[PDB]
Amino acid sequence: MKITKDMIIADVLQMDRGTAPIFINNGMHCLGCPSSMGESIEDACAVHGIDADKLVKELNEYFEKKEVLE
Repeated sequence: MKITKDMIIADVLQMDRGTAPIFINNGMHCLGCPSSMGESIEDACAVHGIDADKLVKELNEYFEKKEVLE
């Protein structure tokens, strides 16, 4: 599986709930708002000036680890 920054944060959470600590790792604020859950990774990142490039990489690596473990 290959995650992109255009993907929705809430939608990535649908692929795996364990992705939340990764968003939190990069400085995301989990709150009932579009600019955190509803919008795309890049969109929410731009708001808080978060490094979506690193965040997305960690999201990918995470899933691609599971594709080996499972």
